[PDB]
Amino acid sequence: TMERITVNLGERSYPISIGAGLFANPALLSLSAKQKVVIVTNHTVAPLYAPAIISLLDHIGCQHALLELPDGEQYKTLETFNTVMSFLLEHNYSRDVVVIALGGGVIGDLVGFAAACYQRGVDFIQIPTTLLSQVDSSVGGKTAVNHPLGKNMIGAFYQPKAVVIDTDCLTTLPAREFAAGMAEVIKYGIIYDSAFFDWLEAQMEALYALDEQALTYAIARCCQIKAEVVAQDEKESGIRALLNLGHTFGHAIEAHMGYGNWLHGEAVSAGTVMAAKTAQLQGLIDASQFERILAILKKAHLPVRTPENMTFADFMQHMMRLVLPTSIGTSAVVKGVPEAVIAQAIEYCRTV
Amino acid sequence: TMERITVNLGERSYPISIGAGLFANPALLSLSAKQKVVIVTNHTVAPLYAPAIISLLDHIGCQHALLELPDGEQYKTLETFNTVMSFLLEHNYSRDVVVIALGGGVIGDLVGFAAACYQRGVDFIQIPTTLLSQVDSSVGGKTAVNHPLGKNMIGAFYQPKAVVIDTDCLTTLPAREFAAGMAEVIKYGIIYDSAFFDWLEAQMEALYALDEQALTYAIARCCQIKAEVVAQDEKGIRALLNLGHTFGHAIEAHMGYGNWLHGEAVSAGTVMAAKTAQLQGLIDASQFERILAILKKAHLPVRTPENMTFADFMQHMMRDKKVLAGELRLVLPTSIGTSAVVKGVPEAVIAQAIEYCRTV
Ligand SMILES: NC(=O)c1ccc[n+]([C@@H]2O[C@H](COP(=O)([O-])OP(=O)(O)OC[C@H]3O[C@@H](n4cnc5c(N)ncnc54)[C@H](O)[C@@H]3O)[C@@H](O)[C@H]2O)c1
Ligand SMILES: NC(=O)c1ccc[n+]([C@@H]2O[C@H](COP(=O)([O-])OP(=O)(O)OC[C@H]3O[C@@H](n4cnc5c(N)ncnc54)[C@H](O)[C@@H]3O)[C@@H](O)[C@H]2O)c1
Ligand SMILES: [Cl-]
Ligand SMILES: [Cl-]
Ligand SMILES: [Cl-]
Ligand SMILES: [Cl-]
Ligand SMILES: [Cl-]
Ligand SMILES: [Cl-]
Ligand SMILES: [Cl-]
Ligand code: NA
Repeated sequence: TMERITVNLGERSYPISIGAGLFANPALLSLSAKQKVVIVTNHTVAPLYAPAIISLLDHIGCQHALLELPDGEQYKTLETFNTVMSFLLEHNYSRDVVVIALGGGVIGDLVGFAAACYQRGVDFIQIPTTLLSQVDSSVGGKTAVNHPLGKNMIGAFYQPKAVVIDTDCLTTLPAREFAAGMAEVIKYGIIYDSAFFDWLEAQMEALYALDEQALTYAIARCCQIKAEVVAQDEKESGIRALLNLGHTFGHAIEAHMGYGNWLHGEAVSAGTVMAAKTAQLQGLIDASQFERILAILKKAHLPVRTPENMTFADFMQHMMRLVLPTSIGTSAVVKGVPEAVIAQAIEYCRTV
Repeated sequence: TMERITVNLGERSYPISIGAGLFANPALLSLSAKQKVVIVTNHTVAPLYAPAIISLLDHIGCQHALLELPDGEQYKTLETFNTVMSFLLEHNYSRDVVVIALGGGVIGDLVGFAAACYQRGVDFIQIPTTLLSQVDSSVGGKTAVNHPLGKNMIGAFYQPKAVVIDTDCLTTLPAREFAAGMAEVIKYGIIYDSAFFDWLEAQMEALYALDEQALTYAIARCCQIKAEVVAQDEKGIRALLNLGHTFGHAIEAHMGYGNWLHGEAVSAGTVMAAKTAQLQGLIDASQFERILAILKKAHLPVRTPENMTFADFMQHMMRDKKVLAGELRLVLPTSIGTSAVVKGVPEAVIAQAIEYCRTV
């Protein structure tokens, strides 16, 4: 009772296992008893889910070790990366070591990049534990760390050997974090799959109730969508941009409200609404299409209104090309949208 | 006169251009006006070749910037890597920036790793200015930086868009560094190609006189050989490139930071490996002598350091590497042009080889 997606990358092809109680199936890890595994997680996730993974490794017969990094985006740095390197080196780990990234997107990116650079690359397995990481970190191979002068500017494209997603870990995930992740779930429906959007409209209640079947289906379809978006980009470099719906306006909110105030997903929600209205003002979608987009984000308990104290100037400050929906299920990168239209989109969204 | 070698790696195929006066040909860079370009070099090489390169960028119309890292292996660290990230970020460079690595192997590896990680990968052009970097770094995709607990343990496989080798730059390379480079050129002859070894014996003096034709052929041949070894390793054979490194690292570790150049330790290491091979019957006496003779002709050290005992070698080759008696593993020549990885070489044979090399 679980779905499995296979990301096509030839030699790098891997499986994404998504289901309930998966942390009990040792065969999803694909490891031999001779392999030495190192679980890298943070101080919060460790006591919660490390034990399940640790028991999974003992059944197989693997020799293991645990490394707990400090919890927080402020620690997604080169220094913490170095902590992973130092650890791997002081315990004499070879290029055959298998690294398991157990945690949210912060751990996924940092440990993934750590895995990419150690002796020029060692196998790693993702075990995302936030809704956002499960639907975004699982595909694309992006890994990174921050620099004082810039976020996610140091990194690499590195694929995992496997990705294990047990929908049960979401139960301990804080309400806001879960909602923040729905922003991304909803995004896929808007930009690429009309049928999936309609399904989301009907199953929101069930998703927020943490219905097993609904979660599994939702996460699985997001991973497929992103996998196809990325597969196309290798043929014609351009469609992967579509994944940035709402990020332009969103980034401006986060940047202005101070990082950590608004979660990224909440900022993406309001940005998506602003993008949709911009689309409507440009004639790319109609009134009722906008209303369906607005209504679903509201149903997902996400912010949809322009922040009370952000002026149009504040947005331009961080904004100065946009991803706009062209219907519910289709989108496009639109170039040359007049400031006036953007301004009116921003102002209009104070009424939603 | 110019040789061009295409390194075949599918979508990531790149050209290696080798010749005299290549720094006067802007076409070799494949750049465009207004394209952002950054030259990363060190304080020593900058005043010798940055102006030439900057001249090409100005001709083309590129907006450029220069980063001068400190000269030294001690600086090939993750923090210096961070300094390149900082430099790139303070200039607000996008993924369209082109990074030029101008210098020896230290710059090649570090800037290469920088190019690999900045915004997850930007284009970099490699302009190796030492003989060793020209014949060992131009092919292989290896980039890395050191960690206090391990040399070259943090890095990535990242291919350059192009490699430009202007043989004129060897004119300013210190005699010692040039010779260290030759230890690697000779390496290729010993382990993979008999004809090239013979050719090296015949033209060694021309090479030291910095003959343009000789330099171009020698460096082009080394790049071709490595390109084959590497492509053949994807299908093991690449490990044969470590001829002498075991004995070599023992010398480097014992003698201390930057006392002996890597190529120097490799040369004496190669002679010890060759002798060990002779005693095991893997090569004959005359073959050992041609190896000894060509390394001396290249003005390289070929003897066991006088102040270093057998026990000294063993503490590094065995004790520190957790290699117990009967477990030594060494790449040994099996003739002039072939080699193999040999294990279980008795310590008594290595012991006498080390002793015999005190007076070769
Ligand atoms: N690589 C990619 O393609 C990609 C995509 C999207 C986001 N990201 C990155 O991901 C990061 C954000 O990820 P995030 O949103 O998961 O934040 P996060 O990783 O900080 O996780 C949020 C918080 O929840 C805790 N947590 C995680 N799982 C939990 C659980 N099951 N129960 C209770 N608490 C739990 C963590 O300790 C953390 O405090 C950003 O740095 C972003 O750049 C990367
Ligand atoms: N990536 C690979 O496959 C590979 C292969 C072999 C070595 N390496 C690395 O290369 C590094 C050693 O490289 P190296 O031997 O070139 O040392 P290096 O890069 O330190 O150069 C030696 C010295 O020559 C100076 N120099 C360079 N070009 C000069 C010139 N034209 N004129 C005057 N001075 C010049 C440098 O400033 C330096 O002082 C090591 O860290 C090693 O790990 C990498
Ligand atoms: Cl432990
Ligand atoms: Cl934080
Ligand atoms: Cl508000
Ligand atoms: Cl400058
Ligand atoms: Cl000199
Ligand atoms: Cl060694
Ligand atoms: Cl003999
Ligand atoms: Na032989």
